[PDB]
Amino acid sequence: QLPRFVRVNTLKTCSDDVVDYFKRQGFSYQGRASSLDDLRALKGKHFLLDPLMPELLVFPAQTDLHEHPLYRAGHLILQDRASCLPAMLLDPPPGSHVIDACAAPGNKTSHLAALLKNQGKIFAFDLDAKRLASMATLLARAGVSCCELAEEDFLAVSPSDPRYHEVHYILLDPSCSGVRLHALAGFQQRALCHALTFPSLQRLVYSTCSLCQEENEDVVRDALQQNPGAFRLAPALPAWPHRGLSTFPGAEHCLRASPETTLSSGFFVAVIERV
Ligand SMILES: C[S@@+](CC[C@H](N)C(=O)[O-])C[C@H]1O[C@@H](n2cnc3c(N)ncnc32)[C@H](O)[C@@H]1O
Repeated sequence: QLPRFVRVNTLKTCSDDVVDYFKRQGFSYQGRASSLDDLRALKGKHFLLDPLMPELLVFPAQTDLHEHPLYRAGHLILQDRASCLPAMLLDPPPGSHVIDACAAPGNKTSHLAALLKNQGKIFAFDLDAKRLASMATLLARAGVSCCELAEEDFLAVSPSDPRYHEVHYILLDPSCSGVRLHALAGFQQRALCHALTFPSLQRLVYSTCSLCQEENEDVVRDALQQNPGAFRLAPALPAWPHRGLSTFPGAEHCLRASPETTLSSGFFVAVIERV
């Protein structure tokens, strides 16, 4: 199956320290991968850094770290390779205000917090109590202190609420396919259009783990047609070769992902910026 991807949580440690710990357990550090073939070749107790994703270590498919001392300590966060894209691309600076619109169980929220260096605010929302409970555990384990978490419908969050007036960055990572399809795409469109109405918004990242154009390029296309000229697609990570389907002008600025092409979950990401 796929290699195991583990994000070094910079809130609590650094890559040098994690590497040294694993070395002392008899793992052999291979540096940074030159290519995906390097990751595909991973075996035994070799490990390396992802060829593109900062702070992302990669281990052979048959290694479990859920019980590792560094997992307990919140030094490692087990996060699919493509799941690391949205916060990295959003790139909010320390001190900024961010909304994580569909946040639980908090993997991307924890990544945002690391990028913020726990400075600023992440207003996170979700409706699922069980996933919210998992999120509380993850956030605390990872040492996140900048998140205000609410059990709320994102569509009920008012863009004119004074609490969100300095929000410049939004991460929108809504539920997606699995043939529940038209309803899912409906929520995705509603949520994206809603997010784009936030008064001070500068950059938004939209992501799914779907392969379906209806949930991906079509949603972005339709949202951009809401207020033509207000927002544009930004040209995301050129070194990532799997792009959005060429279904509208600029769509190739989005990213796609799959086990076979990118050693990750099926995934889609669009970087949307204010004009
Ligand atoms: C793909 S998961 C998000 C994963 C999360 N971003 C992470 O990185 O771990 C989608 C989430 O959307 C939540 N959700 C569904 N409808 C919502 C709504 N109306 N408002 C806020 N969250 C919602 C679901 O409960 C689910 O937790």
